[PDB]
Amino acid sequence: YQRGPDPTDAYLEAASGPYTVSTIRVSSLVPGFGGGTIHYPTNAGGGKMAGIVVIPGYLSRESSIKWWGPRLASHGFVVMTIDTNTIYDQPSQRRDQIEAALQYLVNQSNSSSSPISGMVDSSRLAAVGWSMGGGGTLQLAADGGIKAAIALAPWNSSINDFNRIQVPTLIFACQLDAIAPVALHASPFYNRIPNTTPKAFFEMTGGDHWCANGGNIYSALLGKYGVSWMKLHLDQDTRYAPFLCGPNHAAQTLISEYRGNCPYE
Repeated sequence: YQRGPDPTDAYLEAASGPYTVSTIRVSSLVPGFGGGTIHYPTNAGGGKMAGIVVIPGYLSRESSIKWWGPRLASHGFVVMTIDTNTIYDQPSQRRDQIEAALQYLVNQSNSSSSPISGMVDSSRLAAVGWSMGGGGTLQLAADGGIKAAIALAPWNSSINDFNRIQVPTLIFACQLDAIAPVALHASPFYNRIPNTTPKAFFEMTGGDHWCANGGNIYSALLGKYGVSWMKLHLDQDTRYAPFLCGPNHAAQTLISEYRGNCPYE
């Protein structure tokens, strides 16, 4: 499943990966979620790719998390950024909508008329979620069915099944978050995940609840670590492991705490 150039730090911190990214609008009338945008690379080599859904949020729309669409897709993934049914939906409703959106992506790849016809490997699916959508992502990770999870400043009930998660999970915490305080959300969620499950915790210095959404002072690190996580766990691409395992991450101004269980085998 490996594709593309041998990575470097500068290549991973740049605003775009090497592939040209096209988009299609998904109507708000689609069943099971609120619509969105499919992002896909046009020149990624002929092989099938993993499929990723990106979900909000805190009382917010697709636009809040859209930055993750091109950032991931330009490195060789089919990535759909979505709206939910309403901005008020709770984390378990968001979980269900991630599953419906992943199935929609599979269905479009299996069609004869979609621009993404043939492109998605339905056995390699993943989710990225902000805030209440991060809680929904962790709930889906606990149930299985995705191969990787990234949570951006997650919010969830302290009553959960996160101690069951077998899915490789990266958590971005926002140091100063007051909506989902790290001490009540991101930190205990990370600590509950089994020590046998590949995981990582990156806390962003000074960040408010929006800090992991990209398009901001943290972009270079969010994109480097997030792309490396998806490459390593969805493509089994060990060339991306040195970006996650080895560096003194907390020596950087923008990282206020790091935790992990490297190496990942």
